[PDB]
Amino acid sequence: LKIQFDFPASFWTEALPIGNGNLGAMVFGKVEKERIALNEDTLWSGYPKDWNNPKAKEVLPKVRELIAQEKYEEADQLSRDMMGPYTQSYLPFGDLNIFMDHGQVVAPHYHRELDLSTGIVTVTYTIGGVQYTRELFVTYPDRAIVVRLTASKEGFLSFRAKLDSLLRHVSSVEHYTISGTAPEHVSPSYYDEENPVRYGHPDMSQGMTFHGRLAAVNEGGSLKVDADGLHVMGATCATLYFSASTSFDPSTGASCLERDPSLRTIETIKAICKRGYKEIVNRHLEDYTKLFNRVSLHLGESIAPADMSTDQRIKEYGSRDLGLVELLFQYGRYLMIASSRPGTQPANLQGIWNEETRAPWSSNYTLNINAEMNYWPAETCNLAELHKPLIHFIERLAANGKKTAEINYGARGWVAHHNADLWGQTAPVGDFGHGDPVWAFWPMGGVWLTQHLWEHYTFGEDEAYLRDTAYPIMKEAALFCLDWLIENEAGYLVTSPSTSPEQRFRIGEKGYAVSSATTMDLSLIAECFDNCIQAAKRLSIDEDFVKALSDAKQRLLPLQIGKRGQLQEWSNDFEDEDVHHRHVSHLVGIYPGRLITEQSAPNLFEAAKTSLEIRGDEGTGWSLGWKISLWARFKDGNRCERLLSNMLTLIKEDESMQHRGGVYANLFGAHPPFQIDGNFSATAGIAEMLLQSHQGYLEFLPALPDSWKDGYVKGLRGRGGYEVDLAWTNGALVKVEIVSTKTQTCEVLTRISMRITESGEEVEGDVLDSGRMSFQVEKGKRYVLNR
Amino acid sequence: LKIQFDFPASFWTEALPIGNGNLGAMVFGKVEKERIALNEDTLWSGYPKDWNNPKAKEVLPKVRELIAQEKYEEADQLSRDMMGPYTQSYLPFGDLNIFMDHGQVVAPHYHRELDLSTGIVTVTYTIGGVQYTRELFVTYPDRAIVVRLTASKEGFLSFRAKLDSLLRHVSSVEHYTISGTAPEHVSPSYYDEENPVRYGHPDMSQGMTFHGRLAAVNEGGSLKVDADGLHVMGATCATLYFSASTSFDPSTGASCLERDPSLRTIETIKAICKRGYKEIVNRHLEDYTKLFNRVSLHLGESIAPADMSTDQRIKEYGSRDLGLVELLFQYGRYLMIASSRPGTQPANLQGIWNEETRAPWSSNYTLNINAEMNYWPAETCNLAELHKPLIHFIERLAANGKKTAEINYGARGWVAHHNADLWGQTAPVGDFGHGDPVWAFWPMGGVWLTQHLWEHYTFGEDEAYLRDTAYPIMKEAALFCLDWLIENEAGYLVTSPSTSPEQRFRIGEKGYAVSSATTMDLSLIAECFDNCIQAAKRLSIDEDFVKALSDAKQRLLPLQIGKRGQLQEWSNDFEDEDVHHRHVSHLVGIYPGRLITEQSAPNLFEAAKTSLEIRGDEGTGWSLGWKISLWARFKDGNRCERLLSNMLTLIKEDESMQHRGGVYANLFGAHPPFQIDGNFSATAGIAEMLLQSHQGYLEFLPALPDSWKDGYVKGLRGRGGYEVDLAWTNGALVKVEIVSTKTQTCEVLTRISMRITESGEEVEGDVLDSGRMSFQVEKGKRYVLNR
Repeated sequence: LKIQFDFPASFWTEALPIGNGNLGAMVFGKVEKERIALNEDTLWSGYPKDWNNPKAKEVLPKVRELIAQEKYEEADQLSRDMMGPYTQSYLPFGDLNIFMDHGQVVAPHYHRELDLSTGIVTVTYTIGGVQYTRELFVTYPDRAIVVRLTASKEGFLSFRAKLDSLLRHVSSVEHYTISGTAPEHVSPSYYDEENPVRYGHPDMSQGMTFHGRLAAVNEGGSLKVDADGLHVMGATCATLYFSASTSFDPSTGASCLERDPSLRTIETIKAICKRGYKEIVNRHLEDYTKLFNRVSLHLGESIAPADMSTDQRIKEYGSRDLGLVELLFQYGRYLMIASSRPGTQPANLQGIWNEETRAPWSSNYTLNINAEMNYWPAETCNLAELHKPLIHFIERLAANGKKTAEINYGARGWVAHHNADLWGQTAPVGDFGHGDPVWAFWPMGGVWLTQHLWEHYTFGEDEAYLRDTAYPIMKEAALFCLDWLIENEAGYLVTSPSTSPEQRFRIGEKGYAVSSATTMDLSLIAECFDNCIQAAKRLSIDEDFVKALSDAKQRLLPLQIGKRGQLQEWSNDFEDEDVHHRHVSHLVGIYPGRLITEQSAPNLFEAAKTSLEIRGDEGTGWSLGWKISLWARFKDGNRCERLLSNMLTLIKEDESMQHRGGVYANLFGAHPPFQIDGNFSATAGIAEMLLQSHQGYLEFLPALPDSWKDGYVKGLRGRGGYEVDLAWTNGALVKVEIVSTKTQTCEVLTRISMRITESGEEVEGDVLDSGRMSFQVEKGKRYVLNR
Repeated sequence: LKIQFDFPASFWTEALPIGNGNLGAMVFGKVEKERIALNEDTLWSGYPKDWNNPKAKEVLPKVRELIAQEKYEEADQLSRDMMGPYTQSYLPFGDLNIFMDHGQVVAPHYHRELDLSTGIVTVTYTIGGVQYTRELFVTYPDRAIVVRLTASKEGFLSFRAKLDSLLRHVSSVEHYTISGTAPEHVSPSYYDEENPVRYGHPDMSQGMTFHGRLAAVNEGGSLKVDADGLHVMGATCATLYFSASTSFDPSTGASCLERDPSLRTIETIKAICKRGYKEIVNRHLEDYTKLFNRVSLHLGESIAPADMSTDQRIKEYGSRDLGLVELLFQYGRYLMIASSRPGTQPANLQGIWNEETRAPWSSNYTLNINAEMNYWPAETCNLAELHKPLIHFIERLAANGKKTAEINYGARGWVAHHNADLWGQTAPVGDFGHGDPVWAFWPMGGVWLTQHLWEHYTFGEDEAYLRDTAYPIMKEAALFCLDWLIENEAGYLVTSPSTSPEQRFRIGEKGYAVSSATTMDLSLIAECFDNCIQAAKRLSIDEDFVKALSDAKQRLLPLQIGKRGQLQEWSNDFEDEDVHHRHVSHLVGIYPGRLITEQSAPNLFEAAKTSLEIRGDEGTGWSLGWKISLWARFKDGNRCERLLSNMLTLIKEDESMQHRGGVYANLFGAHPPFQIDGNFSATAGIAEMLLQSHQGYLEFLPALPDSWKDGYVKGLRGRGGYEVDLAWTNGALVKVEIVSTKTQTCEVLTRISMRITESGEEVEGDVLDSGRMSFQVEKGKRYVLNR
């Protein structure tokens, strides 16, 4: 499993990603003047800004009146008075440049790779008979980027290394460093406002301080450091260490003056330099392996030559190379491991990798699908602890969101809208009126995120986590919903204003944004109430609160099937402004939610399928990814493969179609431009095709493509504390292994009759209603199913 | 006439070239982090090396014996003992980086251009309603690269600028500077030998020293300089000035201790900073215009939209857009003005623009076609003084070549082989045996170069130049030829060993390199003798020498027509190892030489046409350029257009075919990679299609394509001291205007009867055969010819 090339990267999307959750780098593999793009996941512009809007509360009753009177045009216009500032932006830390003294021409067979089994990037090339090798990785245990350089001939390693950055900074020197203060404001890439990048006076800025420290250890030759960088002369081998830090305090959610980044980096560099290279690399391998090796997937032998570069592989084989599908699957797990380790910030639109001052859409946390999508594979793909950064980010939003709910809406609980940043902005964006209400006015970000808090529990069954962390936040989110819901003329509970993520409805020759009770709103709120009810009972508390949520849920405006036989996206059967809109917000209840299933709502389930069909199989990287899981839920394995085929389409940096999804040379997901959400949904989608556990039973191979004849997957997790392994041959399940962390009744759905054994002895299983079979499992024991 | 793009360059071959003959720059036009690749035309690796080989003189008689015995294999092997070192390399000075503080996103309509009428690069873009403009040019009068930056709003111009380089250097600070010593050795890009880049120890190094100096003048805001570069904060307008120099002494051909680069740049910088920006620009425009406006070409209105980017223009129209053809023509003149001003070094393989440490083929002076090609348009396109740098370089070669002639061959005169560098290496390359004799052993470099010395006289007729500069060198070249020539069995004069540039001949399956008296040898020698004879007579001297050259010439082995009816490339009718070889060395007598014409050798002339036919119309950019003029001499305008069409093929930097000629996005010629010879041949070829004067008469429209129905050209020069203007309509010459700097008899050849008038009065003309007509012209007067 490698992403490789026989040529150095020319474009950032051809570079190789490495990271330890906090520090990130993109390796180009250039022969002479190497560039290693750097990132520190807390490096953002700004500080906690006054984002709430009291005027929102003032106009709320009027906008609702307008909506009730179907004066959508006036309602959309007035909603521009219920907005807030655009969030801040994720900044590019800088570059690590290494100038080799041997020229840029090499002998044939140049090679660079990222090995997903080791998380190590290797670069090799030869000049005049002398072989040079490079090993680069970002170690979590020793908190640093490591670059190991070697020459096959003694004394043939000479270079100059130094840091640089697009951000205002000052450099200085036994280490080479850079430091400064982040800008206090950066306008989103799409908002062409005057003075897009603003630095405060270096004496009073509220921007966070940052610091980068580069050190080197030479084996042979000499080493010196001056204004021009680190100079290694006549060595044979050398190791470069880089550490970065900021004044951002994850506990307060704000910059802290008492936090000195230069002291943190020097502490980090001094520590790593005391360990030998082999020790450092081995500590990294052991750390990485414990997470990566939890899951093993095999869909068959790869039909592509082993020497082929990944870009040619994608273009010439696509999803036809089952080895490429496996690589894609594991790439998602790899990227989560390298961008979302506990204690670090959750992966943003670009994980942690970004080279642009004004990155696309601020490279922030987009809460109307993208941020959530980033974590869809956390639980199922056995990276549960990697969900923590989001969980803790949600705790912060819950804290900030309480004030937003109070000020903008006069409601209890907490709310979050469609965009959030490092600071945890919970108020809507749109710079108080500039943004389009179809996407700017959306108060369901918090309601959606509660699902992640809950899923962390459904998968791990940790009562303490639920009681002390999850439930409290989930409950507060539900309270806000109880206040956000209002009775309509008919007496049903609805939301108003209400929008369906980025999709306008049309009447006549016009398109409108806001109306009342969109299907996403109703689905998300219903799901939140359900999860809260389940949580409360599990904890045997809030008997009355449960009643209130039950009554409210019962009073929600019922979902509807439109004249096209499709699940209606709005409370009225309006015409879509775009029948192929990339978002499928009204299907959130099918996936990632579980509100609507063939069992729970047969007619709504089928109608949802019709909506998906009308929507089509095209879209951005993330849209394709969403549809993969949706169709997996619909049990259409062949359609899943088709969408998988579409995402495995080589996209280039000069792509002109704004919504042409795919992947770049380095397999990074393409919106375009680079958007990591697609990588995470591809991974989650694949798991959902092989295993599902949201309907009260473990269903095996729910959506296996007819072309995936033989294979296996080991280490997937299922709700209820289950870890599952399964294998198949000739397109049919042949063997399953289940281990539960809890003694309970296990229920499974297989298409063929299976016998159960534990320690080789038969286990009694009741073949219930359908092909569903339940049986008792004891915590820790391994149960095997055979035909 | 512009080369423009609506996008900043991502590749070097998309960047815009500017220069003043000595200082060169490639402008990318990037929005935030701008890169301006720098060059100083005397910055090369090494120093005068011990390149001659006395052993060559010892094996000369043996090799001659082996060849006579037709032991070609043993001869080729032994010729490896008659070689020398590979030349040194042209180095990349470094970069001028400008970090803007406004982010990288701009509003629609980004624009960058190189206006050939002003020699100025302009870049414009708008951010948040503020427009930023940049004007860059390299001024000859004020010896510096100038970068003018403006912002439409007060205080909105802030940036950091600094220099960097891939060469070993040290930086230091009111100006920001970098300096160092060039390596003492750089191996050619194609020679993969151990330790490709070698720097001498600083205590004894003989490499030249170099210095780059950057200064800034701000209008508004503040300015400061430190280790991080020049910092302009809150200004409105600013001008950056860059100057570079080396210890290379052009008069001695070697580095000079007394020539302090740092002092030369500070003098230049201090001086320019004292002048106002408007003053600086106008001095530049005045200087530039005086050279560029000498020639005007019109082939009709361009069919491409005025706002089209050049790369798209080439791709979509090619030679069909006559406007693009005009641009291609003038670009060649532009590049000569920017790369070869009096006092600077002659245009090398890449003019003066190079970013690579080990540039392709050392970006040196390749004398078996390329170097000569660079100056093909110097005379005919009215840029005679720009020929001087080549003339002076030839003077140096004649000096160094005398030692080579004596040591390697025991001959009089001087010799030059196929590769030369700044140091003026006149000895063969091939690292004493490594190189292939088919290209390494070729002692006709100087013999060919004498043609340029002579042409500077044929066109300008400066007797003092001929008597004191050209003739002495020409004669010394002929003297070498008299000694290099030996008698064969039949008593004919031949050369041995002899090679035909890069092409081997076959005998059975095997390919051989050396033989005796190749056609190029015989052609170049004869032309040299012919030119010397005509020079001696014009000077009325060396009556005895003339007879000696006349007799020798008459004893040269006659040229032959092969079994395919083709002009034989070798003295024996051998099989070609490659029927489509890119070189056409045996046709040098057709063009650029004038030895073989329909009048001088009708049968040979025809056979040469067959040879060309067999060779094909494909090839590298230079091959195509050569074929343009050859077909122009064959008077096949339509065929000339086919070749022109072939060169106007957009090539991209990832072109896999090593010999696919064309042009890059910035109209730079493609070999590939970038090779300027193609640009110069294209310009010269086009001129040769409209006017010829090598046969004793000014022939008008000798090879006009049928598609070039109407147009005109003004400012072309003809041998004999003539400046010509001519216009045509409906495919036929309609008007000609001639001005002679010499009172003499003028002979013209028009394919249509013309009337002659001067200041109103009819001028008597005497009709001759083949459409010719002669008439008397008085120095300075303008003679107009009408149908």
